[PDB]
Amino acid sequence: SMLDDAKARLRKYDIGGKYSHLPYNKYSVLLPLVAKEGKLHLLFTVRSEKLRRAPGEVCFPGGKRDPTDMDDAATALREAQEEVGLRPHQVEVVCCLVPCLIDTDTLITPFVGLIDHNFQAQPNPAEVKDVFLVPLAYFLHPQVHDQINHIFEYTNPEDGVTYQIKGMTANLAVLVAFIILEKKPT
Ligand SMILES: O[C@H]1C[C@H](c2ccccc2)[C@H]2C[C@@H]3CNC[C@]31N2
Repeated sequence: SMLDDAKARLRKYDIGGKYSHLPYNKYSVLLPLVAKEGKLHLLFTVRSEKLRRAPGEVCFPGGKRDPTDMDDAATALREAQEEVGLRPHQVEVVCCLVPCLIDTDTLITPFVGLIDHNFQAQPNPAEVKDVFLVPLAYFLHPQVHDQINHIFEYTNPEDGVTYQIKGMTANLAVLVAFIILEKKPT
């Protein structure tokens, strides 16, 4: 099936815990895959304007590891719960993608999660101003804008609202799209 196909593809890129013990400042993100109308979508947040770190940007759910987290996956799930109300039984963490190095002293670990069909996001307004879905296929033929430096623009056909997606967030979205959708019969 579509969801089993996705999982089996994603597993071939799983690095596991290989890089998880290194002495970095640690941050995790969740890449939430949602099935809707026969197709895969990714879920994104718009960060609250009132935050000190990264106000108003399009990001995946995530945040800084804390002493309670058993591992880097736990960080990603804790933060998704706090931001959009995603509960543990509503998500299956399928793999850990390549981590991103930043600022010489920081390591960001991405996990891909399959989201239960009865989940409905409850944006927490102290953390997140908006939550929206983008079809995974979009990231193979995106609408690109040069700020000269590449930014994606996505317009939701439901309401005509446009979102800007860039940086690490846009890089990871393209990666997941290639993994899952490259070389498939139609
Ligand atoms: O997901 C975090 C991770 C990064 C970070 C986190 C902490 C310190 C430096 C850099 C930067 C890039 C990402 C884009 N949206 C938000 C975001 N911010």
